[PDB]
Amino acid sequence: GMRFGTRLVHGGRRPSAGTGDVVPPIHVSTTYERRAQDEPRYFYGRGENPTREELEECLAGLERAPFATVFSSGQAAAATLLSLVRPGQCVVSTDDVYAGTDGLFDLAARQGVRVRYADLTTPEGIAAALAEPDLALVWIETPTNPLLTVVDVAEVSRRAHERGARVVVDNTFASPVLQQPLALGADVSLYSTTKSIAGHADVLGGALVYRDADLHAAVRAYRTTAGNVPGALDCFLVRRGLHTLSLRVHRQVATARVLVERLRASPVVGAVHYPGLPEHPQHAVVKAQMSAPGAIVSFDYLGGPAERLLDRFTLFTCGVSLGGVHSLVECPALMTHRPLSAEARARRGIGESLIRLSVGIEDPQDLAEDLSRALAGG
Amino acid sequence: GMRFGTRLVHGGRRPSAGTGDVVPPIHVSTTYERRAQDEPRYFYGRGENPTREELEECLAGLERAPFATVFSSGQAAAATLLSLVRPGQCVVSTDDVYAGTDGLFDLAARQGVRVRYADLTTPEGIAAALAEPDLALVWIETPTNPLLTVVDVAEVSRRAHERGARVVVDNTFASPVLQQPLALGADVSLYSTTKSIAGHADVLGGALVYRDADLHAAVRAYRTTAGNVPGALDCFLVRRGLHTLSLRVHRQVATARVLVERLRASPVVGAVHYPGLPEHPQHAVVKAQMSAPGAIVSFDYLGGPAERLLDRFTLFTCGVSLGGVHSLVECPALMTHRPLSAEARARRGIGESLIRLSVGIEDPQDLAEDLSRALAGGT
Amino acid sequence: MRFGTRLVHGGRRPSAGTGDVVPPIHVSTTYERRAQDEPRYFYGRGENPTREELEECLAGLERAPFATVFSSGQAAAATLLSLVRPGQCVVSTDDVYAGTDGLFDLAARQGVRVRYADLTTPEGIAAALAEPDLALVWIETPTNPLLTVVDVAEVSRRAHERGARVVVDNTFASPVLQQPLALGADVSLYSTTKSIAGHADVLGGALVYRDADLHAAVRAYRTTAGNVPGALDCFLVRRGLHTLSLRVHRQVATARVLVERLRASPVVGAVHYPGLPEHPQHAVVKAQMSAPGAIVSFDYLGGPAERLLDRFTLFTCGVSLGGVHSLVECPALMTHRPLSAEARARRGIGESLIRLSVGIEDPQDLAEDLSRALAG
Amino acid sequence: MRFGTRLVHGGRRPSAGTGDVVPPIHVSTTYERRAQDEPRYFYGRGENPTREELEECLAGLERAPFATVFSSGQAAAATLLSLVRPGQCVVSTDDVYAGTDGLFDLAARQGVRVRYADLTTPEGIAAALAEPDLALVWIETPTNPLLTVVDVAEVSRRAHERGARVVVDNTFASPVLQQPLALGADVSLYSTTKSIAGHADVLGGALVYRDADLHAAVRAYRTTAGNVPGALDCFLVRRGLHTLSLRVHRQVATARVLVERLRASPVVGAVHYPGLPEHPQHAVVKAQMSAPGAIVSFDYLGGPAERLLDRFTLFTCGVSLGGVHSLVECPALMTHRPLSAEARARRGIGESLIRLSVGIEDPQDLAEDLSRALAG
Ligand SMILES: [Cl-]
Ligand SMILES: [Cl-]
Ligand SMILES: [Cl-]
Ligand SMILES: [Cl-]
Ligand SMILES: [Cl-]
Ligand SMILES: [Cl-]
Ligand SMILES: [Cl-]
Repeated sequence: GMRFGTRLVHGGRRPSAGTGDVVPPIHVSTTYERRAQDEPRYFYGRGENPTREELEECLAGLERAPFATVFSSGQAAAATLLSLVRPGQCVVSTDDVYAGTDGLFDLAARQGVRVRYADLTTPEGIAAALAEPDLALVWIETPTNPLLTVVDVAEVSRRAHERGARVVVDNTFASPVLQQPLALGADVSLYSTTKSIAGHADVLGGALVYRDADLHAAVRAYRTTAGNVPGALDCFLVRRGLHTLSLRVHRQVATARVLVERLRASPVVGAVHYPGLPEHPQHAVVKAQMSAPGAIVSFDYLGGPAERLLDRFTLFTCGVSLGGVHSLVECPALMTHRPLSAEARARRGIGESLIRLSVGIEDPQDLAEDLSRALAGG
Repeated sequence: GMRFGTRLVHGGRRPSAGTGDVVPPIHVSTTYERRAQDEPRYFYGRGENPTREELEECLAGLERAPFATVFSSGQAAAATLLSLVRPGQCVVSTDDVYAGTDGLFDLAARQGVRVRYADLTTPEGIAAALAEPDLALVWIETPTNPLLTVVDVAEVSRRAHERGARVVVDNTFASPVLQQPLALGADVSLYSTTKSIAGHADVLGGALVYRDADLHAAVRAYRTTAGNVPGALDCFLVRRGLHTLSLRVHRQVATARVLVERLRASPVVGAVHYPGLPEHPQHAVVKAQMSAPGAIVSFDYLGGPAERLLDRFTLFTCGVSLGGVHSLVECPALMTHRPLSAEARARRGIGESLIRLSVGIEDPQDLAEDLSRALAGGT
Repeated sequence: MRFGTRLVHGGRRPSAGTGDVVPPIHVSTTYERRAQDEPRYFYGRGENPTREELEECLAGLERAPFATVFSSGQAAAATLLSLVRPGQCVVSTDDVYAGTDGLFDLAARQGVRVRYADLTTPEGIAAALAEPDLALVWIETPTNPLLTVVDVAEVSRRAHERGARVVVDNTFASPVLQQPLALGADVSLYSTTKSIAGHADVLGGALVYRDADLHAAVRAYRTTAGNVPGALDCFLVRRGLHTLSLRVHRQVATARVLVERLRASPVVGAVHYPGLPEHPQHAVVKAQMSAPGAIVSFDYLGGPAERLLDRFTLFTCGVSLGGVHSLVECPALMTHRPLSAEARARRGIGESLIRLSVGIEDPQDLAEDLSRALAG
Repeated sequence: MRFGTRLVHGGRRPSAGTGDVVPPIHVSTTYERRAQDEPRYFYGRGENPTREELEECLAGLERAPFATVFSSGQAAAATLLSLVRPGQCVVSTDDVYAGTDGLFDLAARQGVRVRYADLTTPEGIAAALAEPDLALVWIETPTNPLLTVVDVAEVSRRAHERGARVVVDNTFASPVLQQPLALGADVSLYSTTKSIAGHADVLGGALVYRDADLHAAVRAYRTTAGNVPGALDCFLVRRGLHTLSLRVHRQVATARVLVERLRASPVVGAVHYPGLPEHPQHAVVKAQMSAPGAIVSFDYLGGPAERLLDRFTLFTCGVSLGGVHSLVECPALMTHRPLSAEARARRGIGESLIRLSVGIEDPQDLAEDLSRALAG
């Protein structure tokens, strides 16, 4: 009955009969006495854990959904979902998804799984990719990175379900604060909670959030058997960062808008990429599906080698991951997109001077000034 | 350089050669080997710990100050500062300061320290209480709880420093987001970091932030000898919550204002105390000395017994403590100020029907709606 | 510096500058590149110094060049299984751990061939390793809950003549009692959740091995599957490890005490414990195990199993094993209530079989609890 | 009930719902009162179930009705001392811990008299309680660094003749070895930082005692001065506690081996150890506790102590003690350093006196490190 953001603080809190703890106590026990228990359902830590369940309930609540399942990492959430794709079945996706994600395509490719890449930023190449024989899953990551292009979740989901296939959105980029894939018509939202949700760069995690109860059983059976389960202490940490998730996200957003305007005024900056610009080729889709433009910005550096620019920052940290409280900068060409080749990256239209910013919660004008000195050099 | 809303993130965050950790590691070791450093400075966890030291630089950094020292609790921070008042010396304070402080004041009185309570809102009552012989320490807590009256730190410090007295401000209530005691002319800011600084209701800590190097030495020697140090994991949790202190406080303040409006609108609400109201009894001081007027609210409930009001809240948690992520309601006559003396209450202000809100970060409209329908009960 | 010293200083990977004796806990998911010279710390799923110290410690215990830890024992097993391709054979035992068999099932449902075998006789082992396309031989020894014991050296020699990797699930024994690599295996598999962490407060897995190309494949899978343990999780396992040898020998010594009172009891029939003389594989236990472990099983003759379980006041009724708190369970109700009663009678698992997991409590108190509980 | 079951289960809970064997970690500072029947929990500094669990466990180790834990040993000590009123005297062991003398100087500053005594002779124990208004008799045993011992029962006999309070700082022996309350003292003081927690990764203190009015005052003090430990820290101490007995048993057995090694080295003079016949209270040693401990001191004869300290390659060069990692220190140069030159030698402390704190590493490993060190 209550509202998001109240959900962030109390959503799947708990209550704690016995003592009245407001913050639920941390359940580290691997084992349980089955005689105390007036109705046995906590057996063993890999299967059942109170702290882990609270995090799950919280996450499910953020999306008005019946089920969530958390994992040791974002990659483990993806690996679990992908595991359900059978040989002689087909995962429609895109040549531009996350590199770890593409690795789970690689591994899947050897279990009779056909990976059909095609384009989903248009209607046109949606229908063909969808008419693929034996197609089981459609895999959308939106916005994409580092190009910050998007995919119309509702329309892709309309055309996919027409074929009784499953649609997952990797929603890590935007967080549930900004984008609600299940609301848009997707069947699953996938998160690396390592980013935004936990939000302090001090714990690894993944989550799936969904409604299908058949899917719920297959997912929990896999997690229990594969054992890709997170620790209780790490569920505590992810749960902790959640309270401030929307406060952090909109601080991150506001600063992003600032830096984009700083960027658009630099003589040594070419293209600036940001889902919320009026020039963005899919501005109608961003406005239709995202509540705000996000914490990530990309741009073409013109003032010389990216490698030299990277060092000049004296506030942004250079490094990988995103969404953390500390602002980060990277050159995908040198870092995140290193494993792809240039003509690859070039097909992608990822130049070697593409710079990516992940915006933290520091003072906006502090971040703007570090960016400007860095660009200016000297 | 760096503004406050950046120092929260990067204060106390020197890197770490070899590995490059963005978040510094948690130093749990109580124990050190000589030969691993090049001169001897880490001998033992009680005296020295990098994680504790990192939190300290951050806290000091929030007030543009040389030193900070953190503690096992706000009470411990208070006990430490108080320990530096010798037998025969007089502490001037108020009869409405936090009890934990006064309980501590009682402890001092039995060692030969004498204690004097004082209204610190009037030129005379300030100028008189600051004529207390052998004055050594002026203990200012502003806003005072639960009534949210306010004391002019600059003025009171512009007269204590004439008597040869050190001034502390328990700045727990406002946090260094909203009030800057050292800038206002005080010598020490005291914090329970247990409240808004840690801010997630999952760790205790205190802090003292100051400038006097002579004081720094005395403060560390006591913490070392008394042993009231926080643990590493706890310093980590305090340090972690502090990242979002600015974002949290401003949300908390934004909602407090909404609740204050809801309160003012209600026919079963009498007095409303809030430092931001055009008729707060110290609006000019609040105007000049804080940047926003805080996220605690108090009010007289007219609709029946206070207990019955408390049960009717479905989102507000009933508990003592304040400033954490979860909104809390209490009745000082039943929760905090409870054990008092029913004749005395009327002097200090604390009424039967007095209710105190500590505003969190849930949706302002959710909290407002919970409040409005506790106020409507009558069974 | 020897083996009890391995537990304390194993990988106690230094603290340049501050001098910390206990290494600080590295929780950062990420790393400033610039902050290291030749940057090789990038992202926590791939790199983490706390995890590395634990792995280095664990490998140290078997004098192995490598180790990799995991979010759970299941994850360790799943990683090793992932290297077997469809059509290839994994040879093992019907009475392997139910988590493992689920993983066999997953793999079987991918086309990998899982072949179960008797692995305790000469005939039975040739009738195992003869399968064509044999890439993996999976030994759990001792096997739980009947405490049978497979000859690791002999099975390893035979498996290797067809080029098959041999893994030993050494969770039951721990590396203080049994060393699979020294015995001939290629991989030691662990649920550190059990006796290794020792305190029943953290789930973890590990693999310990000696081949560098195996190493690369294991790390590539862990990075991609993302079945990595947490920083704080690793700290708890590491901290547990320090006392592993002390705890293990306390548990074994108490196990031996409990075995005699059991065999003395008129409401107890058969008793299982690898260290008894009449154990059909008694030569093998001697040769390959420095002590016979701290797991005990027995046939209970004196009333329904559920009532026996209800009479303990020191032992706890639950699962996992190897921890400091002693546990009891009844396989037919708890490890295998979900079995065909049919497949129960022939696994040698009676409806009244009781398993003890011995902790570190006073042996007198545990013996008293057991005795009054047996109510003989 | 015997002395190792209480380490595991003392203060350990069911979870009237979930059944957690290891009780969950209560990090909350605040408590939704509205539920709790007749209210127990109001605020963290005053109440916390995790903290209480540790207290029940510690009290159980000496079957005392009460225990209170603190941020540190100093804090436990500071609390006990605050109860002494201005103008009263504390009789104490003159080679007490400096931190205690630091607190002693606080009470020296805060009105109290600090008066040490030879606590080892009748012809001076009596003339120590001769002090007017004797509040506290403060014993630490064995002492540092010469390991002299004080007869707890005898000193208590005459201290109680005056109606005073007797505390024993019992950190050194731990409750595994020595039981001050059983011996006749009123309070046991611990630095749980040392062998109790046991792994050098948490600070802590404890008081264990039996009188309800001391209990009220101790708790009133802790709540007010706020020297409270965190919930996670209490978790670490409690977790380390499980193995305290196994660890102490181990450290003692190794200490004895080291003592034999030392006695045979031509560069060793006097050796101090509570378990040698030559120790002047070796008789009292035998009386008042079960195994002579994990601390050993000796005069190095090869010149400056730094010569020796620098040669160890397993022993860690630094302070604290009782932990899993063996430590070596030099008191004249570290713990006992800053005492000048016209002093120190009354505490019998020479400039090549060496103190070992024995961890759990392999004994022949520790024995070998000490050998090369001694024989550069
Ligand atoms: Cl929208
Ligand atoms: Cl008094
Ligand atoms: Cl001053
Ligand atoms: Cl191999
Ligand atoms: Cl089960
Ligand atoms: Cl007493
Ligand atoms: Cl004895």
